[PDB]
Amino acid sequence: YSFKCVNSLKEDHNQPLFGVQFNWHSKEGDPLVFATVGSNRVTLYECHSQGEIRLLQSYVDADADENFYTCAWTYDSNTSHPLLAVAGSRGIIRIINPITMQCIKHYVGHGNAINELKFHPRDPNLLLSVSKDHALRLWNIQTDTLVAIFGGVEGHRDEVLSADYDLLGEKIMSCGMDHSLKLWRINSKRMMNAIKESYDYNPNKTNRPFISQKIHFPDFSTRDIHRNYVDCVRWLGDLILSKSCENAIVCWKPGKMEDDIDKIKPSESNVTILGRFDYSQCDIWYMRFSMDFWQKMLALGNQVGKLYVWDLEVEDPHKAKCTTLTHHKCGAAIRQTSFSRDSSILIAVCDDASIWRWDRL
Ligand SMILES: Cc1cc(-c2cnc(NCc3c(F)ccc4c3CCO4)n3cc(C#N)nc23)n(C)n1
Ligand code: NA
Ligand code: NA
Repeated sequence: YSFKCVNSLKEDHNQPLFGVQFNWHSKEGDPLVFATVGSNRVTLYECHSQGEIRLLQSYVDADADENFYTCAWTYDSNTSHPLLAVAGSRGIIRIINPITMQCIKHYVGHGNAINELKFHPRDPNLLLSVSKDHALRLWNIQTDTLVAIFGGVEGHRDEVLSADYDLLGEKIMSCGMDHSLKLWRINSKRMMNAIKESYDYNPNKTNRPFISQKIHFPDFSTRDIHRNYVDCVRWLGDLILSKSCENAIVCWKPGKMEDDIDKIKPSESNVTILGRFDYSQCDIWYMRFSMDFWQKMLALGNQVGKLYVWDLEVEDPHKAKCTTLTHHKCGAAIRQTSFSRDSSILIAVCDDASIWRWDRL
């Protein structure tokens, strides 16, 4: 069963769609749902049979000058109800109730735009934001606390564009405009204690403010993978996938070939390149690749509407199998893609506000 294009639509604001995410927490027996973000809007859609994309409801920011760049799903840890976090150029994180599209609460702190949001893979309350102000921030949305800020002179020296947690949420890799990729361990004694204290914090029961950690030294750093802005990074096991605007996703690891990622010291000067997935016409800034839930597949769109999909179910990264998907009516730049949890549907969103649905048939 290969992917076939079954439907498309266009949002009425005619501005770029910069983010799309399926809700991988959608419940058994419920339709698949994805969110899109662009302009000052967040919109939810349901996937139905015969390729139908059913429009539900939007959240529209009161600031006409807001531009949402990113969204991420989680759930309420006490009720299991789904939640959607969104953020963009205003640097405000909004937690949206996707049922009613009400803004439930918001967080301010970043000195500028937020370029990506990610939830911890094991803890639905821990939200990571990366910002134009050169820092990452880790929030606890259960107690509304800023747990840690990752920055300083040895942190990123320009806008941070992307970050990703590893499998267990023990470490973060970040990347951005300074061409660098940086590792931040969050399973240190200091960070585990900070997370524990954030859960114990209730401003109604104490006089102290909550103290955020300032983490000023990454556990690894390299500028030897890309030669331009690094705008997307993801873990693949202990390996890293990252891209710039140089028509390539590089698969690499810190240290030499046989170096364990958890033995890597901050002074480590070597990296190892395990493969590189080349493609065409994707040389503009701000284009994201995505993986499915099981990390069997990788997808990326290019600036003229072509989709590349790599099968990662092979013995080594450089053996990945590529397929391409095109439609004669899809010619705008694809900023982000999202697989449904089972990988039966792939959605792409574009600079002309169009949405493209591909079904595995
Ligand atoms: C034509 C155009 C493009 C953008 C734009 C998009 N996305 C971001 N950040 C989000 C992001 C990212 F960090 C890395 C990869 C990526 C995404 C969205 C799609 O893949 N942007 C940050 C600034 C600034 N300053 N501009 C943008 N605009 C406003 N207009
Ligand atoms: Na249509
Ligand atoms: Na108090």
